[PDB]
Amino acid sequence: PVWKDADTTLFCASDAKAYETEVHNVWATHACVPTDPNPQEIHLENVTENFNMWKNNMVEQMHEDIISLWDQSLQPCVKLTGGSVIKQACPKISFDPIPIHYCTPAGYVILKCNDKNFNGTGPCKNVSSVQCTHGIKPVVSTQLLLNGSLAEEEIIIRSENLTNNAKTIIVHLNKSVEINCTRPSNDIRKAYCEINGTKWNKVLKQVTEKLKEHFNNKTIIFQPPSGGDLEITMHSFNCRGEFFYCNTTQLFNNTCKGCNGTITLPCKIKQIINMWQGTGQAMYAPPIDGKINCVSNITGILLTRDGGANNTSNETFRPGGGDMRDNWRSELYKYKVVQIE
Ligand SMILES: N=C(N)N1CCC[C@H]1C(=O)N1CCN(C(=O)N2C[C@H](CO)C[C@H](C(=O)Nc3ccc(Cl)c(F)c3)C2)CC1
Ligand SMILES: *[C@@H]1O[C@H](CO)[C@@H](O)[C@H](O)[C@H]1NC(C)=O
Ligand SMILES: *[C@@H]1O[C@H](CO)[C@@H](O)[C@H](O)[C@H]1NC(C)=O
Ligand SMILES: *[C@@H]1O[C@H](CO)[C@@H](O)[C@H](O)[C@H]1NC(C)=O
Ligand SMILES: *[C@@H]1O[C@H](CO)[C@@H](O)[C@H](O)[C@H]1NC(C)=O
Ligand SMILES: *[C@@H]1O[C@H](CO)[C@@H](O)[C@H](O)[C@H]1NC(C)=O
Ligand SMILES: *[C@@H]1O[C@H](CO)[C@@H](O)[C@H](O)[C@H]1NC(C)=O
Ligand SMILES: *[C@@H]1O[C@H](CO)[C@@H](O)[C@H](O)[C@H]1NC(C)=O
Ligand SMILES: *[C@@H]1O[C@H](CO)[C@@H](O)[C@H](O)[C@H]1NC(C)=O
Ligand SMILES: *[C@@H]1O[C@H](CO)[C@@H](O)[C@H](O)[C@H]1NC(C)=O
Repeated sequence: PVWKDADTTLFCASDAKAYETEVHNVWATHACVPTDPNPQEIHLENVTENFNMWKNNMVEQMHEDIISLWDQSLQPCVKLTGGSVIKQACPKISFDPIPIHYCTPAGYVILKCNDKNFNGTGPCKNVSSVQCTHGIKPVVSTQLLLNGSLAEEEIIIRSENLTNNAKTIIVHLNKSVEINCTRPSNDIRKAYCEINGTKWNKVLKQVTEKLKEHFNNKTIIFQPPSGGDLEITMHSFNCRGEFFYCNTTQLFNNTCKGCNGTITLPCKIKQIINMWQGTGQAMYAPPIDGKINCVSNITGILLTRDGGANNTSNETFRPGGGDMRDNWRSELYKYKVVQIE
């Protein structure tokens, strides 16, 4: 059993259904093979390996897959890019992400870190090997990570470098909080998301506790994003093919008193989007008729820390995504590819 750190082209595997018209199944049918019928996980005795989730080529490869998936599935009525405009066809699609497995070809293996407290960087003491990752749903979103896996013990704070304020922080929850979003059947663009504020505020208290530990028992304060475009100032995500933008100010107010019922976030279905794939603008068709509803699990939070305040008494955090690679990272963090030397 000898190996060395290496990079290589992965392949993908899924349980896509060949009869399904849903666009993730369509994509997986022709670009992935069926998932491993008998997956095998070999434990490595007294092996210690070093991982680095911020420098992991698997993330880059998943990003390209999802870009390609979106480019052949959600085609927009009009793409505006670098001076050129292109009008295409934009029929309403069936959209519901499915888990994708990433798998190494012959000569390579995936090492899997099984330390329950692992924060993404540093040495792992409980390593296994696998031919494929577990199945990861490629959920595109900002501010909140949805429908992901949970941390197994305590809330985990993940950052390439906590001291650097421009480094995005990933909070990995150990308890999911449901967010239930609805555009009622009968303003067709107006919608809302319902969160159990009791559940949310309690989990958010535990996040502050955890952030305290890393920040010298200082005063932890949350605040809405300090400007930017709507995809970053709002919790943005796609629901049955429709782009939802949800004001999360009520989630990131430190108030929490008589605040512990249901939190209704005001939302909008937008037709003009600032693409996350490549720089540009895409215009999609107005929303389908009827009740549009998505019930998801908040499994993590994307946070950006306010810079320039070392001699202040407190650290403020704001929600902030946009770089979808961090979404992939929050699930690939325990994997790394190695060449069997
Ligand atoms: N891809 C690579 N390799 N890179 C290199 C560094 C920068 C990045 C890059 O090159 N790019 C990233 C995206 N790019 C933007 O421009 N973004 C700015 C935009 C606000 O202006 C929002 C964008 C958004 O998150 N969109 C969004 C849309 C729908 C949903 Cl559902 C959603 F969750 C999110 C972020 C351009 C290319
Ligand atoms: C290591 O991880 C394995 C999962 O592969 C699990 O049995 C447990 O969390 C750990 N056990 C040992 C013996 O390290
Ligand atoms: C992650 O754990 C390593 C220990 O190997 C430590 O050096 C690093 O600072 C930790 N990072 C965070 C964000 O806790
Ligand atoms: C949401 O989380 C619950 C428990 O936290 C889990 O049983 C359920 O499968 C999750 N749903 C999705 C869609 O991931
Ligand atoms: C989640 O982690 C926090 C510490 O970050 C801990 O206080 C809490 O009890 C944990 N909850 C579960 C269900 O593991
Ligand atoms: C982390 O960021 C701080 C501030 O930007 C920097 O001074 C420090 O050297 C960084 N640490 C590493 C290991 O890069
Ligand atoms: C989600 O909210 C809608 C409208 O508020 C409601 O009709 C539906 O039953 C809710 N679903 C769940 C699973 O809570
Ligand atoms: C909200 O969550 C709490 C604790 O998780 C639960 O006890 C309560 O019943 C929930 N409220 C509603 C309206 O479901
Ligand atoms: C979100 O709602 C708050 C309160 O209604 C408002 O002040 C804020 O400007 C809203 N955010 C955006 C991006 O519109
Ligand atoms: C999360 O998973 C549920 C259950 O599979 C699905 O109905 C929902 O639309 C998903 N949410 C997102 C944003 O993909």
